[PDB]
Amino acid sequence: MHNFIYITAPSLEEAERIAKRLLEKKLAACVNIFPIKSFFWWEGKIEAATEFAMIVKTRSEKFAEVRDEVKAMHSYTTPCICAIPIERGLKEFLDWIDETVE
Repeated sequence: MHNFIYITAPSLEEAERIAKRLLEKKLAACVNIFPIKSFFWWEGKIEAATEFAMIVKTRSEKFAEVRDEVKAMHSYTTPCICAIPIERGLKEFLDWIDETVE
């Protein structure tokens, strides 16, 4: 019913832009952002880049909208957008998420 949507962005500016858009459209309730260094295989070689990770807290049924909304404004042709399941959580906190996205 609840999940953490993990996404990476090229800069703090784009990360915050994506976060504010999801919140304004009520597709998520909270977003945590932090800098990371990435290494990935692309076109026959390992590439490294500084990026920003995002942890999007929302309802699982909102995954499709968050996914498509992010993809539409993201700099990457194929951005990382993965949903991680929440097994349990403080009721008060989870209820806040629901009232926010609903």
